[PDB]
Amino acid sequence: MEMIEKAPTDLEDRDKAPHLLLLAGIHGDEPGGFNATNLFLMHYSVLKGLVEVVPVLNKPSMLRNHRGLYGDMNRKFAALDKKDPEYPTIQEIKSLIAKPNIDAVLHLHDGGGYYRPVYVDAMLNPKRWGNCFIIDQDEVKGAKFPNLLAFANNTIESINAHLLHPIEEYHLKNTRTAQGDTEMQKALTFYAINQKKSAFANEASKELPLASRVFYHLQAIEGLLNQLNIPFKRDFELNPSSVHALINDKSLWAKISSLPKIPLFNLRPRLNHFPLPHNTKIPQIPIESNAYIVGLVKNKQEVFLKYGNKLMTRLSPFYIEFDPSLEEVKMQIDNKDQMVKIGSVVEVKESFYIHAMDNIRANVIGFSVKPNEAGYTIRFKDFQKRFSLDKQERIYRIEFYKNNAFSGMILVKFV
Ligand SMILES: N[C@H](CCC[C@H](N)C(=O)O)C(=O)O
Ligand SMILES: [Zn+2]
Ligand SMILES: [Zn+2]
Ligand SMILES: [Zn+2]
Ligand SMILES: [Zn+2]
Repeated sequence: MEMIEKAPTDLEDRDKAPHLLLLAGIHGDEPGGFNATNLFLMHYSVLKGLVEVVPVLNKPSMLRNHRGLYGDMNRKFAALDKKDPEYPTIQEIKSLIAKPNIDAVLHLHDGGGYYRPVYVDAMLNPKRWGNCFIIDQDEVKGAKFPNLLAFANNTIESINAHLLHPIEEYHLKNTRTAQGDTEMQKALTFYAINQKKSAFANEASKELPLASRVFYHLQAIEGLLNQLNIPFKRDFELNPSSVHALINDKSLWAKISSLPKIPLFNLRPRLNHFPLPHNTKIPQIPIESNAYIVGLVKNKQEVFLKYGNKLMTRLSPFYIEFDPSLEEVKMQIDNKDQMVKIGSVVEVKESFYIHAMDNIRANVIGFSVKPNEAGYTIRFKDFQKRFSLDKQERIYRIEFYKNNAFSGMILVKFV
């Protein structure tokens, strides 16, 4: 996991309001939480103070849509064997929580049903955790903001001013953890209370569609930020339609290794003969995105590209040495010569032509005449469209080889 800071543009403004640590994704099958932290990171600005964000605590489990591959990570904050696979991660998390710079902690979850204080039915009862705002105790002496109960009551009131359906009404849950809630005594927020941080958990119901879960998580975040007097902005209107559009953001991309950025959405469901660097374990292959919850994971003979719990495409890998010597290629684009950098996307209105290179072979994927296809003037009508990266059939791979090594890729997009 990674921690990402959301700070004011002026460094000196960091100490002028409180500091929140915002965490989600300790359970890998709770996408409301880690899509909310993602959207917070992408679309909000913190104007004074600081919000530190760990958008997904348990990324290996998120990648396999799993509650916890190594067990429940949210029961590992008390006793823990040093040989537990997550022991180092727990120590990193405790370190972040217990830093003197942190004042408050907000931990996001998705939970089944809808909590009610007395039993109604199977979906609505006190054993359920959905749509409630949780504290371990009413007060934490020594904290900058000791009145957890007041903060919670006000945060709940804020959320409840924006209910989508009345059944979704938020309720307070005080677990009184120090008084023998054996389970909660091993969880993250109790650890935070014991470091004299004001700590809260927000749980959105799993009965809700993802965009509604994320809506309630953002409402909780905004409610707590208002209580803390951490000033913020966001670049969208907070409603489920907007949230849906921002999760399904067609501007999202992924850059795998030194390859060109590819769009996250509307990829073909399988990409064949996809070059990946050899002798590299999948978790160590670099992958960048403008989102914060994107990754690669092995599944049988494929490598999945994941956006949270969403499967964006199935890579059928071609493991090969990535020779980094080739920096750029001379291409004619729409009659005009230019030096195109390896790893870029070039837009094409009409045509292109790759100038031949002594020791480099070009394969235009979807075009045919160990193919060498430099020296051909290529138009959209020359492509077999099923080789496109995208469902829209506009984006094609050009792969370069200095045999038997991969020298890089350029994408052409027909516009
Ligand atoms: N349903 C959650 C409750 C966690 C509440 C609080 N102790 C926290 O850590 O977030 C769980 O069983 O993990
Ligand atoms: Zn935005
Ligand atoms: Zn959870
Ligand atoms: Zn409001
Ligand atoms: Zn040149």
